[PDB]
Amino acid sequence: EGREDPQLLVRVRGGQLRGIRLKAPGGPVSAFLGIPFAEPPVGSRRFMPPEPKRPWSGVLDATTFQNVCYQYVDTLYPGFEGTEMWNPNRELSEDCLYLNVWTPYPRPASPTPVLIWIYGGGFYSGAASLDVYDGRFLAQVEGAVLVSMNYRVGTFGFLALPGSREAPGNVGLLDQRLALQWVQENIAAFGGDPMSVTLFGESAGAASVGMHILSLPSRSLFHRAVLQSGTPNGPWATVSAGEARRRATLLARLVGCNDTELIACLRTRPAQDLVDHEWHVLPQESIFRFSFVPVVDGDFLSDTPEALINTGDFQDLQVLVGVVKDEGSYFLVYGVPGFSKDNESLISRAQFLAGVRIGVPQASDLAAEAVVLHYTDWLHPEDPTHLRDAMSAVVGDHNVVCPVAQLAGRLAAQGARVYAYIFEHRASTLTWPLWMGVPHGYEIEFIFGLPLDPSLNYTTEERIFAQRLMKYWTNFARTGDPNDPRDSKSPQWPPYTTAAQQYVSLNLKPLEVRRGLRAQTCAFWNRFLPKLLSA
Ligand SMILES: *[C@@H]1O[C@H](CO)[C@@H](O)[C@H](O)[C@H]1NC(C)=O
Repeated sequence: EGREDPQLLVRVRGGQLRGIRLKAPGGPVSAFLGIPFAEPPVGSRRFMPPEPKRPWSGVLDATTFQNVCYQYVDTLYPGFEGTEMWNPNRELSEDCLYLNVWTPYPRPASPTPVLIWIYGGGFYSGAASLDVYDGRFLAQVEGAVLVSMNYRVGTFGFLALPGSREAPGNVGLLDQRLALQWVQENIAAFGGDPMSVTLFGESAGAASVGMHILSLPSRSLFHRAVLQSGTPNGPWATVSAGEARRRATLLARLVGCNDTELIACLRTRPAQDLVDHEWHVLPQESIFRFSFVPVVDGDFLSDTPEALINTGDFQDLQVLVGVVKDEGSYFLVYGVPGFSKDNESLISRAQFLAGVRIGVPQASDLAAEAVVLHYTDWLHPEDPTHLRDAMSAVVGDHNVVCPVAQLAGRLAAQGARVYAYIFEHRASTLTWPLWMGVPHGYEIEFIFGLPLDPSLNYTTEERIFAQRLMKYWTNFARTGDPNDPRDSKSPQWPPYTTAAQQYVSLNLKPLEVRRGLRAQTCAFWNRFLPKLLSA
């Protein structure tokens, strides 16, 4: 050093970092990318909990994103922006436990509230380095310290022989926790305030946040929580220990493999082989189900998320939760016959009944027929447009909207402060067909302020809207209240309560307050359907 920018040199517990001055629309930001927070979980460490990164010597270069965690790469529509935007954008490697930090430039004078992002991707994919997770805008415009971490996905992250020592399960969650521990120790070096840490994440990221809420050792590592379109409760986010043992041993079989001896064999297999058989272990033909997810181990998760949210004390928790308008539409093109991005996907009644079996893969015959009876419009039981949209609603309600409703309700009744939204604006830049409405994942680019980047072709109202959303998120991070303390001209966002069940709509128009999160339909999923199983 000597000739470098004095603002880009920071020391953390493991050593010295050189970061990069990045250009945002309104000015420069400080970025520190690819900071290792753990020892590479490679070789004999595959399936194992992470061990903290051992200090390095010299100045670590922290100017580029690091490796993406080894993962299945989507090929449903080869070349299409709508799918490619979620695909890995750095080399795939099992050496992938690195995190990223964005701060104002120069770094702030007084300690600033910290936002930690946890990406989604079904627990089998994702990366903190995607364009949609770019922290530069929240750093520059709102003055936030933003952190995001890579965590292990798929088998490397979640394959479990529950009870064993060599594959205890949930290690992807432990990667996340270690990075939360890293923020507590080191964030003040960047001007971040470890006493004001908000977790936010979407889909499996949202479930991840919820699990930290429900896991006591994580509780002291953060203060507030945002869950976007996902929940630790519901049919996809967790598996029983039994079911995890079943899938782990079947995958072992498929690649040619006493728990110790089985795992030791699995550790000799190349990463890609594990990826190649990942999808072959699911009990039924299904959508919105993923092979290796968090396990109810009686350790990280002391009981089922359902049980923990029902009985927990959520005294001093502030939580922001919400959904997009059309949660289910996306998932339909990944294995319900009849559905495609390339046509209107108008379907027949038969195709609808088939889709319900695939979308509610755990339903008995009676339960499926109940789902079908509930979602059929009996004035027009054969109308293809309605059946198409009913199929989407079924998948969206079952996997996201009613899990969220359950979560908001239980948390509110047990002392938490809950704000609830539905996001209803479809990006003008969206490449998915119009029938998919406002699909799952497509609020993220707005929360992160991409529309602020003039080169991205968003409309002027979209720019203003993104700024509104950024204000909401960062106000909530600061105070546990999304509303502006000054701005009483703009309409208020009431807390969600069990008596009033209030939530807001997020679109180009000013906030509108609505009541009941799909209240009738969710009573079906959350109250009736379980009992059509206790029989
Ligand atoms: C749309 O595309 C899929 C796959 O090519 C096809 O099976 C489906 O029937 C199509 N819808 C119609 C009737 O155009």
